[PDB]
Amino acid sequence: MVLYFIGLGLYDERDITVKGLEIAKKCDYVFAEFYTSLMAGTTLGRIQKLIGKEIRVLSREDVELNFENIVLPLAKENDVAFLTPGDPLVATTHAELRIRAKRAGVESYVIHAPSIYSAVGITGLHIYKFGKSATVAYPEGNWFPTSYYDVIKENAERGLHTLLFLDIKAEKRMYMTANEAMELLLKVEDMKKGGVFTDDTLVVVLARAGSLNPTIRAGYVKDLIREDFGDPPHILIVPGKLHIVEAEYLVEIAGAPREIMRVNV
Amino acid sequence: MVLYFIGLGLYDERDITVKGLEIAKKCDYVFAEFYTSLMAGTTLGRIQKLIGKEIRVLSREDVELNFENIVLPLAKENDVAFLTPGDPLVATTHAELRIRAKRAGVESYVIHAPSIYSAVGITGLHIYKFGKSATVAYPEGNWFPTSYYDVIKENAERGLHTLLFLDIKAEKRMYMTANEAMELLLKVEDMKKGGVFTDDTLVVVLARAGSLNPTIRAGYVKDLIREDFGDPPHILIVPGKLHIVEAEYLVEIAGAPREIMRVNV
Ligand SMILES: Nc1ncnc2c1ncn2[C@@H]1O[C@H](CSCC[C@H](N)C(=O)O)[C@@H](O)[C@H]1O
Repeated sequence: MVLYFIGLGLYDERDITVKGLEIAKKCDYVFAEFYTSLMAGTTLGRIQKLIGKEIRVLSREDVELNFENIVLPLAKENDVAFLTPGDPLVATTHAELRIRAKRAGVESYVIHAPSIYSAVGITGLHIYKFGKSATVAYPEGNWFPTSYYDVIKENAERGLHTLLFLDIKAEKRMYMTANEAMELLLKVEDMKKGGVFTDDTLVVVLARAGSLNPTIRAGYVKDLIREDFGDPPHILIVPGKLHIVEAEYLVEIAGAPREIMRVNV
Repeated sequence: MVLYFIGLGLYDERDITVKGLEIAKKCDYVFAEFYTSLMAGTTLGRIQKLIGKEIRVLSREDVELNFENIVLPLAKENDVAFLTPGDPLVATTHAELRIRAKRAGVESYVIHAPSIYSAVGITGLHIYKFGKSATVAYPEGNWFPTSYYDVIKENAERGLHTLLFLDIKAEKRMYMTANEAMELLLKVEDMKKGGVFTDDTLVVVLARAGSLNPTIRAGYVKDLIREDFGDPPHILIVPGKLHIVEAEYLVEIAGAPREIMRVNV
């Protein structure tokens, strides 16, 4: 009679919380989705071994189209867990699943875990200064989405930082790199010419948040556009005007050039 | 000879990640601070029992003035951990402590935990739509803080959600409620006359996120201002323009007035 939405956290199988792990272990059935994002530092097998339960993976169609036929039925007579990378309900589509549960007569609870949305605190940038967030999507065919460029522009002119989630083709396990993201933004800039993203723009790259050894690098696009930030996943941030304390952390911890202390503060 | 910043999470001792617990258990010395937030579902004793180590609790003065004299000296010959509620680098000034660690020649690592900043996803409001954040601070003497009001205005004008962290006085044992926050905002409104926060404003309250049964309520200020949301900590949110799916969730899960679903596009 209970469905548990449990977050797996940022990177590997140990990023789930003690609460989530223990609840997952006592569940009769465990489902999981790996389409909103992936857990790059581990494998389904390693997660299954930690939880000590078989994990049935569900595709985007399984959930969006058949959540009430695959998950809820069992939840009606058993304790069921639904695992998701990161923190449940950060991904926009998760929320409505709780409504489906309610209508099915199923009780649901949320077990939180770290999300990249909050983990960016490790960049040294103040969390309150982050504005609207956006996702950089790979252009396809004649489709060239550019709304993320506008998000940066609007946040930046208000002195706010912009968190850019990078595209991920979940099925193919293909991650957009921060390099690809910078190349795309420079291309959008050349088209809109809004003076929003250029070779002189300061950016921050966070790779493998959650890992003990994430890559945290800050610098100008001209210098970072071809730098190796390591294995995925990558997150790109275009900060707004910096507080001196943010700048000092970027220089000391993220290898930023001293120049940011006079150009971006 | 390392220093670990480890988050304990939102509500109880089980909100720590397995990774954080594993590492904490093996450290030689374990320190912690409990003034940046409130974990309403546990106690020092339960946390100590979980990690199997004595926890040296530090005050704001101990940390801000003497972190390098109390914690770092030990980190040079031992594995040391510094615990904090939620995520150690969200809505705190602890990031600067990593610079202090560097200066002392001490390598530091960060272990994330569930944060209220991302936990707000449980309100059903799309995370990417949250704009700049702010803190509603208790007025003191003849000083009456009002910066948070201007944040709401700026975000609302862009159709963005505003997360309002509520003040805390750990040593005084004072935890600002959503009610008190609303009372304060109404007073700022009467003063600035911006039409930003009134009795007809729709707001959302999230209390004790992390618990299995947090209090999630949405409605107009006039109806919620004197409602009992339970024990602290509390967080207040002033939504921007709602998507229909957000409204649906607030109505079905947070008990908001069914009328909000009739959005005015
Ligand atoms: N479980 C919880 N429920 C509701 N609000 C919470 C909360 N935990 C923290 N807050 C809110 O955030 C304030 C502390 S700000 C420090 C936040 C912490 N680093 C984190 O990552 O969560 C509190 O005064 C309260 O307004």
